[PDB]
Parts: sequence; C-alpha cells; structure tokens
Amino acid sequence: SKILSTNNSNSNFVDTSFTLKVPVYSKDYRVTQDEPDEVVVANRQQPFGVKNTARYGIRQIADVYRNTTIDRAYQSPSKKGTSLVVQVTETWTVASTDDETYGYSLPFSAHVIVNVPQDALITEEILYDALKRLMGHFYEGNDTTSPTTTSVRLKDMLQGALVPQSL
Amino acid sequence: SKILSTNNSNSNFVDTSFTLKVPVYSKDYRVTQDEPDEVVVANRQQPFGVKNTARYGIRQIADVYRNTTIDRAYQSPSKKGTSLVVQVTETWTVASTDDETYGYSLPFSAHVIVNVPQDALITEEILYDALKRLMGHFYEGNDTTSPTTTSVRLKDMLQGALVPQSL
Amino acid sequence: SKILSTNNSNSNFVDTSFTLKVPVYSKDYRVTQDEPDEVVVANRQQPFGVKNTARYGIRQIADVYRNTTIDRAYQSPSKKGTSLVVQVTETWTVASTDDETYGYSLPFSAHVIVNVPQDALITEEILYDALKRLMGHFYEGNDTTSPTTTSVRLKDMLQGALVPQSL
Amino acid sequence: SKILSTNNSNSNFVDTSFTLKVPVYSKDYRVTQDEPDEVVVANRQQPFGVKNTARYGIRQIADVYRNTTIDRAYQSPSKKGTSLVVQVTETWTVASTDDETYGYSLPFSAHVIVNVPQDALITEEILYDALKRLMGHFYEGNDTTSPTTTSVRLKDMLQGALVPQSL
Amino acid sequence: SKILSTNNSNSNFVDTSFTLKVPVYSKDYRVTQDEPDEVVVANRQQPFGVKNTARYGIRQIADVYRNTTIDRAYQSPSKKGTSLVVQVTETWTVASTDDETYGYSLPFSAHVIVNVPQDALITEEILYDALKRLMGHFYEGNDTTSPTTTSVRLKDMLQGALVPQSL
Amino acid sequence: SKILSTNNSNSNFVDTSFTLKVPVYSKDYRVTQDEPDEVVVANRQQPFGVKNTARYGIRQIADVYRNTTIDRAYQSPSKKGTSLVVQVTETWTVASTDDETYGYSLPFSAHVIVNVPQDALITEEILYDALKRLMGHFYEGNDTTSPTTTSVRLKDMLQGALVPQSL
Ligand SMILES: [Ca+2]
Ligand SMILES: [Ca+2]
Repeated sequence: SKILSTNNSNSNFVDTSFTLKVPVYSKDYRVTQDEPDEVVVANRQQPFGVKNTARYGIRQIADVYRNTTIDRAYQSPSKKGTSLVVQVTETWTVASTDDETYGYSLPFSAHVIVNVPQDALITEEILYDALKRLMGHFYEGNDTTSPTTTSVRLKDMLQGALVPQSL
Repeated sequence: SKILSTNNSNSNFVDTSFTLKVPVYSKDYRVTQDEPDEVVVANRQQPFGVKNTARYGIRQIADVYRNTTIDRAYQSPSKKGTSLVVQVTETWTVASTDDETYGYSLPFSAHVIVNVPQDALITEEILYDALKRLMGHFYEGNDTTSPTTTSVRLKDMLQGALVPQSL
Repeated sequence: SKILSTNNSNSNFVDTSFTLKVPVYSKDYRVTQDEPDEVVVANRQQPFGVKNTARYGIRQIADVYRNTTIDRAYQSPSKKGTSLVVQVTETWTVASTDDETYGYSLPFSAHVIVNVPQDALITEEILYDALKRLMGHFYEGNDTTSPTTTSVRLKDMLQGALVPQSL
Repeated sequence: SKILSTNNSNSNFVDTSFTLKVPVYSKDYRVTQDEPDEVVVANRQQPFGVKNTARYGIRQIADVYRNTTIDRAYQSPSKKGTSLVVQVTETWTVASTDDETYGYSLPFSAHVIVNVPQDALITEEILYDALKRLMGHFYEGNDTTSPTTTSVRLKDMLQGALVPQSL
Repeated sequence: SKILSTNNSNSNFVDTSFTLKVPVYSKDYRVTQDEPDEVVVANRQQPFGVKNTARYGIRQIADVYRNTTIDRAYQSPSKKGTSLVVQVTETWTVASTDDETYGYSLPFSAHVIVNVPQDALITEEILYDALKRLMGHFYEGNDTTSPTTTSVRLKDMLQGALVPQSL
Repeated sequence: SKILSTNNSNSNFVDTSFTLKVPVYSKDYRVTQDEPDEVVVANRQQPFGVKNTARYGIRQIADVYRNTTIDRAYQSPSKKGTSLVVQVTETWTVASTDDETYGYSLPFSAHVIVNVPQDALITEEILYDALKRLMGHFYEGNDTTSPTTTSVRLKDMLQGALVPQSL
C-alpha cells in the first residue's frame, strides 16, 4: 500500500475564519468563452460600464520537476502536471454623495494558480487544504497569546514590507 | 460623501466556510531572500529532503487601465497600481509500507496575484473581501435550499470541466 | 592627551526653540527595504493614495579631504569618512470644505546629509550640536535687541533671497 | 473653505527639545558669492587656517510629480516646484597638549534640501513644521512612559544600524 | 522504518565543558554583505582601528562521495550535499602601561567548514553533536582516573606536537 | 610591561553550554600517517565498513597580515604565523527495521582552521576562548529575556537563512 504525506504535520499554524462568498452561477453568470482549455464567464447583473468576469483555465505541465531541485533518484516516473488558473475581474466605481457628477471606474483583478502533479494519491481534499495553507500566508499567526490570534498583512505587503513581522 | 462601491450589491452569493491555516512565522520560517520587492522565506521545520518555501513580491503597475476594457474617466486620481504575489511551494513525499526502496517527491506550488489600483478609498477590508469573492469561484452555490448548499469545483476544473455545472 | 575643538567658541549665535516631533516607529512604521547600506521605512497609518516614507542611508567617503583645501601637512592619516542621509517623503492633500469632490495631492520631500570624518575624537554629542548649528541657518539672529531674538528666513530663501537680511 | 492637510493627524509623535544656534550674520558672516541662485557666506571670526562657510541655493523643479509615486490630479494648480539647499562647512582641529608638532584638521559638512511644490496653501509655518518632523527622525520616541522619552539615533545610523531599534 | 546511526555508540569519550559566548547580533553587529551564498557581518561597536567581522557561507556539493572511500554499491541514491563555512576575524591590540606610544595590532582569524549530505535523516541535533565531537579533538581524554579528566592540546599542536600523548 | 587585549571587553554575549565528547585515543585510535606537518589518526574499533578518521595539520604562515586591512605602521615586527587544521571524518549508516537488505552509508566531514600569529602574548587560554567565540556563531543570543536564552542556527544556515534573526 502506497501512502502520500504532505509533511505539514510538523508546521505550526493558527486557524482563522475566512468566509467565502460563493457565486450562484445560474442566477448571475453567462458564458463568454468555451474554449477547450479556457472558459470565460461574465456577470449579467452589471451595467455596461461595469465589467465583472471570471476566467477558468488549465495548462499541461511538461516536466513538473523542471524548475525544482528534487534529485532524479526521487522523481516520480510520471512527470506530467496540471496548472489551473482562476481569475476574477471586477470594476469598482467611485462617486460622491454630494455631487452626482463626480465618478470614475477602477479596475481590479486577481487570480490563483495551482500546479498539481498528476498522481493518483493527490486528492481533492488535499488540494483544498493546500489552498487553505496558501491563503493563510495573507495573515500572521501568534501562538504567544493564550488564545491563539492572527493579524492581517495584505496592506503591509502591498506597501513593500514583504518580510513578516514575526521575523 | 465619497463612496467606493464594488458593485457586487446585485450579485447573488452563498456563504461557505474556508478555515485558513495561518503560519506562526516566528516558529517555522526564516528569511532566504530579503530584496526590496521580493522576499523568500523557508520553513525551518522540514527535513533536508523536503523543501517548503513562501515568496512575497510586489511590482509597480504603470497603467492599471491599459489591458482592461475600462478606461480612465477625467477625474481619476491616478493610473498607478501595485501588483502583489504570494506563492507557496511544498514538497510532498510518496513512500511504501511494503518496500523501503520505493519513494519519490512531488513538487506542489501555488500562488495568488492581486492588482490593486492606487486610490485611497480602496481599504484593506475591501481587498480581503475581494479575495473572499475570488476564492469563492472554487465552489458553486445554490440559493434554492433552505440552508444554502455549496459544491466543489477544483477537481472538475483540473479535469477540464471549466464551465460551472450550474450553467 | 589629544583634544578636538570645533572652533565655534568665537562665533555669535542666538538660541531658539525648535521642538521636534519624533516618530514612534513601533506604532507607525514598517520596513520596506533592508539593504546593508540603505533602509526604507513606510508609514502604515496612511491610506493608499498618501505615501509617507523615510530613508536612512550611509555611503563611505574615500578621501574626506578630496574637495577641501586643507594643506596636506595638516591632514589626518585616516582620510576615510562616512556620509549619512536621512530623507522624509510626505504626501499632502488639498480639499474643500464646501466641495467634497475638489482635491489633489502634493508631494513633499526633504533630506539631511551629514559628512563625518572617521576620527575617534568626534562624538555623538558633537555631531548633534553640529546639526543644531546647521538647522540654525534657517533663521537670523539679532543680538541688537535687549532680549536676543530670531526671525525666520525659509520663505525668503525659497523666493530667491539667499543672502541674510543682516548683511 | 480650501484646506491643506499634511495628513500627519494619525501619526504618533513625541516632542523633544532641539535648541538651535542661529547665527548673528551681521557680526560673523560676509558674502563670498552673490550669484542669483547660489550664495556663499564665510565666517569672519575664524583664523586663517580654519574655514567656516555656509551656502544657500535654490533650483527650479520642472515637475514635482515626476520621480514620485504620486501623480497630478486634474485640478492641481501647477507641477512647478522649488528646491532649497542650506549647507554648512566647518573645519575642526585636533591638537596635542604633549606635542606642539602634532595636529591636523578635520573637514565637516552637512546640508538640508527641501522640495516645496508651488501651491499657495503651503505656508512658511507648514514648511518649518515639516522640517521639525524631518529632524525628528534623528531620534526614536516612546508613547509608553508617562513623561514621553526619546533616545538618539545618529550614532547607530552612522554605524550602519539604519533600522530604528523600535522596529 | 529507516534509521540513521553515527556508529559512535561504542567509541569512548570524556565530556568536558566548553561554554560558548553567543553574539547578540541586534546590539553588536550590522550586515556588510548580503549575497545569496555569502553573508558578511561586522561589529559596529568596535573602535575604528579594530575590525571585528564574521562570514557565513554555503557552497553546494556536487558529489559528497567524491573524496571518500565508499564504494558506489554502498552510496545513497542522492549525491547532493551542502558545505557551510563560519569564519570569524578579530583584531587584538598590544600596548604598554608605561608607554602610550608603544603598540601594534595582531590579526586573528579562524573558521569552521561543515560538509553535510542532504539526507532527511540527518537532523540538526545530529549535526551539532558532530560539531561537539569535532571540537573535542582540541583536547585529550583520560578515563582511567577516578574523575574523568581532559587536558588541552591547542598550543601543543600549534607547536608541532600533533600526535596525542595517549598515542 | 606589555599587555594584549582581544577588544571583546565591550561586546555583548550570552553563554550557552556545549559539552565536548573528547576522545580516549589510547582505547579507540591508531596512527595512520606520522608526518612532521600532518598526522592522520583512525578509529580501529569501528567495523570495516565504517571509517572514522581525524587529521591534524600545521602549515606555516609567511605574512599573517597578507589578507588583512592592517596598515604596515600598525603591524608587529614579526609577520610569522602558524595555521592549524583539525579535520574529522565519520561514516554514518542508514538501515531499516523491517528490511535487512535496505541501507546505505552517508559520509560526514568537518574541519576547523585556526590562524595564530606567533606572538608570545597570545596564550593557550586566549586561543581556546577565541574558539569558544567562534563556535558561538552557530547560535543566536537573546539577552533581553529574563533568563538569557540562545537558539540554534546550524540548520537555518544550511538551508540558506544566513543572516541572523536579530539583524
Ligand atoms: Ca540585498
Ligand atoms: Ca555675478
């Protein structure tokens, strides 16, 4: 019997709540692009100025070890991978309570990329928990406190402070 | 008076729990690279075979309106932007309880990229809630049920079913 | 025993109050850049539009006598110096009480440079008192009055009147 | 109605005394250079060996928004600016009470540069208080103590400890 | 399961105390060179004449078996290794009580190099215990006496007595 | 009279315990090579596969000031020095509980080099204290806490975190 380990058992994390607002695609979204490797989905609820779209794509990874330093002797026979991308694009607007003529539009976009080796032992739950570990790096954990606590670092990183405060 | 709207007020969502594992950087992580716009951080807790790193980087965006279908209204403060990347790199290991000889290492990686315009009305909370909307696209929601239900997408997407099954 | 003199004992000065607002770095500032000779520190308290940063840097001076006219016979054996720079960068905003849509941002910056020879006899107090003499040149002293008084010349200098009024 | 804010209202500071020695230019200083944008002034009181000068200069700034991350909103009065420099140059002397032969001269110099945009709402007092905030960065402050306490930085910075010890 | 043995189980030692003076880098040191493979650190508290420095470097070892007697049939699958160097450089001064003009500076340098194969089973504790055994060779052990005793050997080796007394 | 100072009087350290396992050469070792400059010693108690060796060598240093920043006016009259090397070579074995046929041998090597000027004032105790300071750099010191504490740094450096946490 073969067993896969993520080797995160010895890491120190703090749970924190991150409540997702999941779309209702049937109500809100229509399909803009259905190419075999790339789908694009548009938000029908928006006015013409405001563009709200999502993009879901996969690419095949020739050599999953290509940029890693894992010794040849420890590489899987199957070296193929899959690369997933999930992009969301939003259009925000700025206006004034006092002046109905003041306004402009700001474009926001953000995406997630996930590079998964093609191996039978990797499961959907393993990958979601990987995503949870990933998104957890937008915070800093504090086990010093008696109830374990977390603090936000997204603004700090955006401002150029990329090293955590814990170091 | 001045108000920024994300124009999500007419989108239909469903909440779901996504509990993040935030790192205790003080225990686990040390700095491999401290250059001004790119920081690399390594996980002290892994053994020598396993490589576990995180990378935090920003890039300055020249014109946030350039690739978009949005363009700049006359009273916009700036075209400038900032692009943030957060990457995690893990080394998973497959072994066998039958054969001590049999084993290999799988490389996992994933990252998030966020493209924030330079407008002071964008707040840290606005950005986190944007990230929550983003990660929501790894799921599908149902308004119909009395407790709202969410199903998962990550498998179906990685398998090539890039259109939501709700559509 | 060796003694250093600044030779300012024969100069005529007027004390005047110049009350410094010193930062609380722990509360307000995070680190943007930690290069060995140049550190940059950002003000976390500001909104995204407003940039508030400080820069602290040192350069080594090859020949401290390079541009001076001190005779060779009176030069120290050790000709190395240190050049310190302290820059502050602020973003000011202009708005209207009456019109909540009227606004713009102004960039302010200013720095101090201090070129100190590497000599054991120069002390931290000597250098601070040098800085006090330096900043005192933004004023004009008046010993003619019975209580000695001072007047401001920053605007006059900015407007092109670089000679003091006392001459 | 029109109000300029320096946006320091949410920064945390601590006051400290910094008593300036303002020159009595009429007694001590005479003009070496009177060219329109650069004035050099020499200290009459020094002996022939010791050189003590001050230099006051302005340069016109073409676009005050050019090197900055700020850029000009549509209702800004001008891009123009003025850059002021104030330099002091001193000649310190080391001698020995044992040997009449032993002596040398150390050259000290330091200057301040101020980059003021052309907006009429910037006042002379705004600029002086900016200078006070600037010089405050040669210190570190503590909100904690009941009389606020400030420690010094100039030594630690010149020695290469460019990050505040509070951080 | 897999087990590593250092094969020191049956070798005979005598413990002796060797109390390390560990640096407080935050108070005493600054970074001179920040390279990915080689960091250089310097003591900013020393006076100018006395340069106290340290150097921390890693080279990567291509074949850890290159200069060993281990036949290939007994080698691991992975030949990778890393090589660590820790160098310290001090400057001592000799002077006189009776004569202020008499003195000179002596340079001391020393370094450690450690050549660790990349095997997950090599632990940080294993490596430190190896270092302790290494430094034990600067001594000679006697377990025949009622209290186990050790005599120092550094000066003897420096003076050409390289073979231990016991041999 | 003449006095040597290591100038470590004002530097800040934290003591930590490092108990050396000193060899009993009479029981465990034999001499492999007896040269005037290089002695090689081997563990005769190890089984045949496991080679445990040590090497003790001295080279003579022509100019101890060759790669130093010490100007000639500050050098001793004698440039002679000696250079000591102490190398240890071990062979660790990896095997399995479940499988008698599974195993391999890992080579460990490490050495120390010490570069001592020939000055009568350098004592054996001075040199051992220097070695203790050297090995202290494998740790990081914290004297702020109520008990002075130290954390290990060997694995962190091996893994590319070469700059101390404190810096
Ligand atoms: Ca660097
Ligand atoms: Ca003229």
